[PDB]
Amino acid sequence: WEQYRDRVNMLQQERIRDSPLLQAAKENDLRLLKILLLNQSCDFQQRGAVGETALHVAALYDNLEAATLLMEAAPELAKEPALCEPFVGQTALHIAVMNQNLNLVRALLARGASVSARATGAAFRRSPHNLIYYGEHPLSFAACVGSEEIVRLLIEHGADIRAQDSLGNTVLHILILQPNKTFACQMYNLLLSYDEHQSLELVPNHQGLTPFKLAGVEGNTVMFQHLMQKRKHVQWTCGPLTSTLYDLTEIDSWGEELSFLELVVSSKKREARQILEQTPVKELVSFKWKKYGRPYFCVLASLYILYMICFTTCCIYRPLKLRDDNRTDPRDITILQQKLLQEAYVTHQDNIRLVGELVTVTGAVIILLLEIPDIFRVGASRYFGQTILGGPFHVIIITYASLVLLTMVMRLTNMNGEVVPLSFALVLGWCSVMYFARGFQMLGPFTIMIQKMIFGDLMRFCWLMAVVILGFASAFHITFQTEDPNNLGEFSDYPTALFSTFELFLTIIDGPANYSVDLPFMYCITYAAFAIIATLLMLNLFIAMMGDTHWRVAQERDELWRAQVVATTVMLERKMPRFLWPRSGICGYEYGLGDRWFLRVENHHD
Amino acid sequence: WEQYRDRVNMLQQERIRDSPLLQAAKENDLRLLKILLLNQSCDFQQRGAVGETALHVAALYDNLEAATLLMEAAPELAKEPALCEPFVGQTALHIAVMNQNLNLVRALLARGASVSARATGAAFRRSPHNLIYYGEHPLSFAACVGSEEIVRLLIEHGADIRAQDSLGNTVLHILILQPNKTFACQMYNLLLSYDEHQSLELVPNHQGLTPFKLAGVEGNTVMFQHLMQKRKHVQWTCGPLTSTLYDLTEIDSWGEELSFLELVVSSKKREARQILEQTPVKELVSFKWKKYGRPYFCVLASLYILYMICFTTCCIYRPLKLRDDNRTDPRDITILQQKLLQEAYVTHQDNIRLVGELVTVTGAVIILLLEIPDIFRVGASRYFGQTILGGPFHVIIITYASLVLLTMVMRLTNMNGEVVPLSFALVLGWCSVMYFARGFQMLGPFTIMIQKMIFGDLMRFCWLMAVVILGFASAFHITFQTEDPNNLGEFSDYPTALFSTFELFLTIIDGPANYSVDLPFMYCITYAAFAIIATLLMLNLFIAMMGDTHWRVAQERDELWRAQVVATTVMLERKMPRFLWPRSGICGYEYGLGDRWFLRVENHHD
Repeated sequence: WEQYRDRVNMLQQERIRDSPLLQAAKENDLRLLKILLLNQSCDFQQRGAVGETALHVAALYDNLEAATLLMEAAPELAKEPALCEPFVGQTALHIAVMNQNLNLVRALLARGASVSARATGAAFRRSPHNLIYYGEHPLSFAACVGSEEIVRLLIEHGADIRAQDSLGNTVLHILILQPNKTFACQMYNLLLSYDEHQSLELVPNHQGLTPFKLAGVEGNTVMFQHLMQKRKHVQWTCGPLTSTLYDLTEIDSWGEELSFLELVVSSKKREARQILEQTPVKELVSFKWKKYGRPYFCVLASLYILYMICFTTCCIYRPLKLRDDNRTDPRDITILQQKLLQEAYVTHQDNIRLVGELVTVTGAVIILLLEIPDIFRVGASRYFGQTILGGPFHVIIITYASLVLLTMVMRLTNMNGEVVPLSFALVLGWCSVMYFARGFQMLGPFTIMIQKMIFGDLMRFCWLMAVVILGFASAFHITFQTEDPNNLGEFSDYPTALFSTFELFLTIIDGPANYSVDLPFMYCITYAAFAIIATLLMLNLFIAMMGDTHWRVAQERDELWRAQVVATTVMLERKMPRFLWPRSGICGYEYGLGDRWFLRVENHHD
Repeated sequence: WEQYRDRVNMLQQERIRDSPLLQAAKENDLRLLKILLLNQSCDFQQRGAVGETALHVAALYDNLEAATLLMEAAPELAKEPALCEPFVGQTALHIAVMNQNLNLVRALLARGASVSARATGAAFRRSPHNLIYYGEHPLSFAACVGSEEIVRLLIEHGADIRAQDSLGNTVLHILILQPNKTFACQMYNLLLSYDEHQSLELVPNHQGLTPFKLAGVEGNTVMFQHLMQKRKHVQWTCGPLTSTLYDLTEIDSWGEELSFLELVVSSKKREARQILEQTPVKELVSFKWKKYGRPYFCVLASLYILYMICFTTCCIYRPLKLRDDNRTDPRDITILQQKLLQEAYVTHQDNIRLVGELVTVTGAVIILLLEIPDIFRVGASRYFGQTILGGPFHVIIITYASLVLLTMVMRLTNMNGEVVPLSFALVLGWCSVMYFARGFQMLGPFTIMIQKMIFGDLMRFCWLMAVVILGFASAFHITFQTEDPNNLGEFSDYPTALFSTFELFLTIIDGPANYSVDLPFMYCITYAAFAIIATLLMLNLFIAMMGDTHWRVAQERDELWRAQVVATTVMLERKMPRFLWPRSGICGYEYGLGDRWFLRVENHHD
């Protein structure tokens, strides 16, 4: 990890400090260099802790004249890379390119340094431990460091551009995998200017992503619009408004299994949703949502509401009979019990319940047929953790389907206790109707606001709350176990004391007071303390901290609902059949444009 | 719609691409133009998909020399417009004017192009599908695009300014129907500078609106104050304060049926209320509200409060008698029932109730006589949807009058059940007293703030709330239908379970707890879940989201109450008689100013 890298760095600094030739290369001592290179017994192949040569130290500290004296002493040090674990293929050319001095790169290419040297060390891998990802080839280093003359010299001296490093990235991918600066689009245009004699824009990496798809995934927009200038054609500019034509070949992705918009909306990066407001993409998903997405989403919302009404109606008319066993017991109220399966289906109302229960089971199966495959098609942590694709609603729909299948199992085999899976399933499936609230502007941001407070402030409230419930429940059970439970039974034993002080933490039930008896005085004292520190502060500070959170994350939920309606549109196609979803855009084969689909917009500027 | 316009645009691009003369006119190929126009067999009358000539393509891509070679080949193409549906009357002069090149307009007016060419196509209509509304005549195009030399050349070569297009708009209306730029007032002054030989400022469009009234409706203020510089006269400027005199002929609109201020306050545009703060209008409506509006509004508020007190007093002393039928039933409490009409009016207190009920019916009739006509005079969606004119208060006053007329019907005919219209009417008519709260500064913005939360955050809360009521009501009825209903009857059957968990969603009633019996444990578990996710988050997140909404829309309600007091002042005149409302302003006939009414203000500058 980082301590190993620190140990490697102090070891290589110690190895440069110990060796006099490496010390003279580091400190640019010219007279000591003439003494050392004049002596023929000096080892020209001295290596550091990482196997670095003297040119690596001479280029690391940007010593031009020490490096040129080293090539005069030993040209064959130019071919030699490093040989240890954090720097497996690092040459002096990588360091000379990365330090941005042109004359040293001219010095190494004058003596024939390797231009296709794949620096496959662990320091150059795309890792969170490494600060930057500059690729492995010196062409990728020169493209990422932002020197046009160095990359022009490298292409003039070789540097085959179609070179894939570890993770399969070419130089356009690694230029996209950068913090956005001024010269990144200029370097992209310069590297595609040298593409002239399957192009550079169509080769994928090891994830199967084109540079257009990688720019869609990683969330950069200034590279995305620079890419889309080259894929657009301005039709006319009559007056203030102009009509222009965008190509949706690499945006819609009709024929491919993995599409561009699905890679955008199912991304861990926050900025990828900012691609959904870009100048082809916003009106493409707006057309796809207003004509096709919202009516089909309303149809499936109405069908899910009717199915939930059917399951509720089958729940309420449950087969119950009189209790054959006698009670003969105070504190025991049970007058009805579950029917066995033999007399559960004997009447016409029981037959209506049977066909409704078969409808409920058929609905559970058709839930499980179209939702179990994309547990496995996309990642399961990606499927459940994303609030854009509807993760928590997916896991409670899966839980509801499993619970009603367990209800089927406990109905087919005579097992008492159908109350508890019907209770969990009938809470969860009805609370899963809020998944269909994302298709409406008034209901969507409120629903993801409720999700952001379930996964946010309510967890940190309920931890300290449950601390307060445990302490005051225990104190209330101490103060009331010397007491008659028939006069005040809120704290009769410890589970109902826990549940009771959880009940009056929120002030749902009243304070326990009986004025016909004499309560203990320290019930009054620790209940006054419970009134002060628990239901006066915490129940009001929860409202305050929600009000403080709401204005901060209101812009985030307002920009995330418009990202999750795109995920709803992307989900709705490829699952509904293709005859219900015609291909979006204008077909260019009818107008002789060469089998491409286009989208046309008017924009009114000035 | 937009797909038809896209199909038309790709069709005309295909037609320009296929035809070689149109292709050479588009790409300015001069040598191919000399080849084509040198050949006499080439069709000079070639038309595109929209019937566009070669001059339309030559002016669309701003090709001057291609256009002049086309007039050298064919002058008669200058007279020819288009002939299809989206461009019915578009000539090359409209495109040449809209592209803002003067020499091409000089070229077409050198060969005698039609200056009064009415471009009556669907692309030039004022529609939400079209991005801009530049009118139909080339004079309107030159006025809206902002070229003084082009509109001067058009007036020098004809261009009768009193020309009305579809919707009846002249060039001043279409200049007003613009986003506000710098040169709009300059173009207005230039076009009224050419009005010298019923003027341009007095001609109406097809809605009956003058350009002053259209500027009042559409919400532009920089055009409005530029209009009011020409209708004002500065009396004196002694010292820092100056006294000036504004003319209220076109502002007050005494003689006309539709007035200016009513068109301002009953407008769909948001910016029209910003005309109510302008330098004649604010002090005009302030004088009209402070001297006449507020005392008459307080008189009608006191009369409505006394009428509501009379209806309440007639409600409370309702004729009730002892029940002739015996109860003989547990769970049935009814000891009084409605009297029949024969013994309802027999005593002196019944006679006082009879004259009070006649006062109530007379009040309902005089509500319906002055409120049913302006359901139809203005639009009904305009009357009910506007929060400025008092829409929801109008619909609940109409509902209260209909319900008390239904009470009169169900009293005159012996029909049991006067409870249902008296309950709805006595809620609604008392809640309609807040319509008179708009006349006070302390109560007005609060009243429209309550309206903004009725139509705002409470709908989106109550949808997901009713989802929670349905799910937890159904789960509570599962957990308590195996139970004795005499021990805990909140969830005895499904309607009272729905009403009960709606009652303790809000924590009005206590939690159902009986410590002398053993409640089910899954009642405790799903009630702990109902305590966590429904009355701890939602009832606190609702206060949080009102606190987030309030500071955002506080400026909007503060600027909208001062717009709705103007609508109250406009409503109060024309309904109260003319002897109670003298004409506002200073009469110029007494001082010999020529039968106009004026308003005088001092303003203190520097």
